[PDB]
Amino acid sequence: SCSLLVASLAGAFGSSFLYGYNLSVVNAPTPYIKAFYNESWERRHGRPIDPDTLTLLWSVTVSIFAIGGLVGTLIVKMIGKVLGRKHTLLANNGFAISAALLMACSLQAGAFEMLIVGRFIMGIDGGVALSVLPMYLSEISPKEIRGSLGQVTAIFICIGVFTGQLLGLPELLGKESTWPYLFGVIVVPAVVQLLSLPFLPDSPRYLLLEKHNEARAVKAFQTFLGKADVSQEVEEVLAESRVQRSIRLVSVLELLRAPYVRWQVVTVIVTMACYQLCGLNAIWFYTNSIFGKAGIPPAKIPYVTLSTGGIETLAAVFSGLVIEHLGRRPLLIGGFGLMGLFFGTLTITLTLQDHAPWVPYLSIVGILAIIASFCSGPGGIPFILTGEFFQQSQRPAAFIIAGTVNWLSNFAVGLLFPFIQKSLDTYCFLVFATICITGAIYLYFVLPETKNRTYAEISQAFSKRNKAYP
Repeated sequence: SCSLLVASLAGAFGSSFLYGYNLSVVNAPTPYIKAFYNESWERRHGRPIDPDTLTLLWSVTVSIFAIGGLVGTLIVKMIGKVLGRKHTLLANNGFAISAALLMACSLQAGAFEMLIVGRFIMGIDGGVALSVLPMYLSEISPKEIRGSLGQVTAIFICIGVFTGQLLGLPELLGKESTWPYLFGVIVVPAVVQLLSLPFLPDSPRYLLLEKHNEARAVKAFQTFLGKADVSQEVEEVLAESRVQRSIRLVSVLELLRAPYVRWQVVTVIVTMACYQLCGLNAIWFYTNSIFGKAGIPPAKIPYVTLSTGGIETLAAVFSGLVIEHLGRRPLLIGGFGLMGLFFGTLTITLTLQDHAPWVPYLSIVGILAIIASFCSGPGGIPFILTGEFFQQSQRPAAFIIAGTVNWLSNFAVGLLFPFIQKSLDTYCFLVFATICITGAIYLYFVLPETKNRTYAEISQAFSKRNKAYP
């Protein structure tokens, strides 16, 4: 199906690419903006910026993109009752172009507030992007390609971190006189998506249930599937809709107060909190800050930075092989278990850092070992667990609690990491060592095996500890 390849590639290039891109495009123009932050504050109410609030303003610039994602996730529930899937992504790109023009024109306008507002509005684009695209590919693709398409959304996030770090080199787009043109190229994925996507048909499942366009649904289904015999595919959608409309939707507040699923909710929350508080996002936001403090002499940091994002892209195509052939529960304790170990081997490298010239180069290897552990393990399991503990009437009320901690914790790593770098000095990764160790320890005792098990056995394992037998 040639029409499916263009829809999947251009759909991820405009929205899922830009989430990965804006995770890593912030690290490389870091010494330029904090020089521009001081200049704009000096060409204003005039005192030099004290060193505490320069990093506080910079941490706000880094971490307010997470608040935009938190704001953006709540918006999709409002759009979902008024707009489609293709039309949402097209309308979502209004945030992408508007925020890209705000950050790229921050230096030309001479005001640094547009950079903070620009980061927040791009976060709204990213939060909507990660809440529509996993729903978008599932409806337009057959049931036997759904599992592999979870990789594809994750794959283009990896390339965005690669591209954002690749564009941050001094050779291409990362100079002092050039740095506003780093956020200005966010327009190009938005423009490319804005042309190809509206030509493609809408999501067939949305227009079937809500728009009542069975005649249009057949034409829409045949484009993505490439087959004439579609009658079995349509009748399955109405077969799912009669069950979906019959069940009573569980509200968000009822799920927290329900004693039957008490231990499943905290299992989702702690895993999702440790998914961000493990500190992988702290690597992307401040990679040159870590390598600058890890004994590495300068003028090669932008290329060592390029290695951190490079391994994740190659490890993401190995991730599905790891998911398929080993299990689900050994990966989660194994994932944060290797993180806490290699955070310790990270900590021992910057602690001495001066006993031999090859000691700082081990701190490189200690970081790709952390990144390879993420992609193989916790990279896509918290998203796939949350839809497995909970039933169909509880899944949209479960992803929202998984959604909000996924951005509040992400905002916590973004703001607090520069401050714990200043106090702990080398030992700043020992805090992140404790989170993954506590994450692996907690999931050792609470999490049961979730591969090839029905919902009844998953609930049965929690019923031993929940004590609220149905």
